[PDB]
Amino acid sequence: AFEISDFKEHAKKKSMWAGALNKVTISGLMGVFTEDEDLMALPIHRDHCPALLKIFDEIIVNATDHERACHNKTKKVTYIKISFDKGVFSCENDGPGIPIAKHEQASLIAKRDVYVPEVASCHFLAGTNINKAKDCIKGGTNGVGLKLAMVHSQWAILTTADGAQKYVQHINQRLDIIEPPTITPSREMFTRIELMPVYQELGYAEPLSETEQADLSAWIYLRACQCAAYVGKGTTIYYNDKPCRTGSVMALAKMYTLLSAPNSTIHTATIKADAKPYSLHPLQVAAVVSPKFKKFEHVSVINGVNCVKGEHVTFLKKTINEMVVKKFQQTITLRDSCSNIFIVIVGSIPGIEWTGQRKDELSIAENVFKTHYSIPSSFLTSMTKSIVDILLQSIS
Amino acid sequence: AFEISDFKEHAKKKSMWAGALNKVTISGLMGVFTEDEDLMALPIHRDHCPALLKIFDEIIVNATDHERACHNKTKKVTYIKISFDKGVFSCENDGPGIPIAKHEQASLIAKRDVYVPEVASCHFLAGTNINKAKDCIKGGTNGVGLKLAMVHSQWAILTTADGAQKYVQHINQRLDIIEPPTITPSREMFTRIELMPVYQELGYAEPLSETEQADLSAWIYLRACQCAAYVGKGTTIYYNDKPCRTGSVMALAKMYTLLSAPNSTIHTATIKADAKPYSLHPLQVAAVVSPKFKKFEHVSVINGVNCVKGEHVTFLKKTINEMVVKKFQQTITLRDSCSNIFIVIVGSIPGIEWTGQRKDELSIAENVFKTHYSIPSSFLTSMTKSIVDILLQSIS
Ligand SMILES: Nc1ncnc2c1ncn2[C@@H]1O[C@H](COP(=O)(O)OP(=O)(O)O)[C@@H](O)[C@H]1O
Ligand SMILES: Nc1ncnc2c1ncn2[C@@H]1O[C@H](COP(=O)(O)OP(=O)(O)O)[C@@H](O)[C@H]1O
Repeated sequence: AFEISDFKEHAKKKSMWAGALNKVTISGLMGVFTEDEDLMALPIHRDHCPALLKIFDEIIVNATDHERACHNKTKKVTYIKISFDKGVFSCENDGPGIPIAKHEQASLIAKRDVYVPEVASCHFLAGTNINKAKDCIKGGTNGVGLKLAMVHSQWAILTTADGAQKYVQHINQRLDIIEPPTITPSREMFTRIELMPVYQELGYAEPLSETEQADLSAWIYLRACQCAAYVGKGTTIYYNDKPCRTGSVMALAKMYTLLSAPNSTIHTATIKADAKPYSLHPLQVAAVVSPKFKKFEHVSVINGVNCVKGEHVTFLKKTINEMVVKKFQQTITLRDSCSNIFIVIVGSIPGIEWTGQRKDELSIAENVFKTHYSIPSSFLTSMTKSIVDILLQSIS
Repeated sequence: AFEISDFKEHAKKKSMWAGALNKVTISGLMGVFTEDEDLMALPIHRDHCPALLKIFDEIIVNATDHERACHNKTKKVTYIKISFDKGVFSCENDGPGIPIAKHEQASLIAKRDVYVPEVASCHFLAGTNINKAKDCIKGGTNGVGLKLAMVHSQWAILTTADGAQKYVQHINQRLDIIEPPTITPSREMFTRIELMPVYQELGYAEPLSETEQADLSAWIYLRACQCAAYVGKGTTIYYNDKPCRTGSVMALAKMYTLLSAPNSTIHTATIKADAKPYSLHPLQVAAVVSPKFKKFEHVSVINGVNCVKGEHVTFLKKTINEMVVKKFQQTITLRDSCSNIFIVIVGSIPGIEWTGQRKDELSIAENVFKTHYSIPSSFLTSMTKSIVDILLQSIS
């Protein structure tokens, strides 16, 4: 009755690692769909497997982490190329590869030669963020993300090149089969992850049905677009070799409001702080205010992660509400004030935590914002004007 | 740069296991405070450490799981006794103890004698729920909760008795020191966990400040009260030897609305399903509708867990909204409809998953509810009456 699991078997069975391991209703699930030349972010009203979307997310975030790590180095990440076709998922970045070197600790443990990329891909609780600096703005921390991808893959190929050498390793059958790597001379420099998920075990058809394929493609496309607003100005994001043309919070904002409120006004702000480390990390905001928005809604990309809850949002909500209360009273709750707002927040916040491995919710003291950050008054004033206009109509 | 962690060190560093490992703002944090003979559930507007509250929760849920496991057995759980004093936390339940027996697998691994309760308390990814039945309604699943308690304890004592024997083991210094157990003859039968958290490392004063102590006590008290509404009718919950007098969703409802809306009307429902396993697990609901409630709010206790998000809520929201739309239109969005509702939902739901180890959000297909459950019409009608009254006032 009292059983002992290993990581591998536990990760295949337990929702704690990446969420539900079958299809469920995911609140606010969205994808990108192409209408003509327009990108449109649209709700996907079908159940999907959270753990499946997470494995994609884990590799995408590994790539955006490498971009942040290299942005102030000589050798940079210039591209992240994400592909999805015939059920196969791939993510490729340039910049320095994963070190092609024996890992001593790992080699002693396994009583054989294990190289760093094998530890990166097959060893649980392992990576370069195990001792994360209080100021680190990478999403990486747990040393788990890539191994979960592997464990939810029927086959996987890791390829990395360090400018001197190339390293190819096959990991198959949910991490049960770790093939010895193939190492050859090379002057290329990149890292590619390629895999086929265990769709059947995760509640999908094999191969994917038409709707499953279209939903997943739309979802991944939108994550790529979110990634492209986050990443530094020297990096291009591709989805199936097409550049993602959403390098700004404005572009995201329009894409999410194209159907609901086209030809609308976009309030913008860069939210800054005076003290390091916060002062290194401005937050870009775009917001739309429309009477045909039903409730408050936000899209957050923080430290490369598409989280759905955090005090960063609350900070904007309350600040806006305070002003909207005043200006309304003069002219004539936190929900009344904000139910017509759709807002996009993109940037880095150092020293945050999370509520789980999935990073759906960031964890922080509200007072970080009160103490350190100010929202430009022009943005507050603009938003208050538009909100109050709408409040004066319904009354009238 | 590429480090390998063990569970122990990882759990002390990483928010994925139990949430933030320092004080942060916790949305909707509440405690129970005594005003005269009245219990009052009140907001705690100070930052607290989520991981700290979780370790309490993990042991409390282990006890409520044992109550569910034994409720249809001959030897039952008749009490759960929760204590908090001088910083020391304890939880004691009767009913069958944890087996006082050598664990063979664990003994081979450690190359010595390890008994089951040591595996229960010190071995990660281990327990009786590793292979959880599709119909299991226990919160337990990960085989991690008790080990996290231990890892966040400067000292801990596990005591269990199986009617023939008693077993006492000390686990100290964040699970670094596992003392050999003391086994003696006994005819008692129970399990007690007693521990002192590492408050300093989690961002509290040592000892606790006045406000820290009062906040934590209020929080634990309220979790005990939540536990008492959940547990079977043969079980009494105690907090510091005082019975928690909240054995019904009505009592919870009043306790949460005593300050905001005393002497108010409580709409009640038992939500049932025709098909097993759902039909075994009725959901008890109490709701209050008041104009001086600012937004929609719920309190959920599901499978013994105080989760803050799930489709169970959404099911009630939408069903209520549909009716409120109709009845309003006749007389003359999902937010308008529901912003005056405060609702309590308590019961078991089989075969759910979660978004993380913390179990803040349950994961399920919305269609489970549409397919299997019906909300009694009298309750829907009552709620619609009260909601529409309030909608006709603001207009007027
Ligand atoms: N695309 C990549 N480029 C460079 N290094 C990578 C890449 N993907 C993964 N890594 C390395 O592999 C380690 C293990 O990855 P993962 O298990 O996802 O852990 P983490 O929590 O650090 O993201 C990372 O910490 C990083 O050092
Ligand atoms: N109070 C208790 N009474 C009986 N058994 C218990 C109790 N607390 C813990 N256990 C046992 O110890 C195991 C390990 O506990 P834990 O690590 O919390 O795992 P789980 O995820 O199963 O709750 C449980 O699965 C259960 O079998």
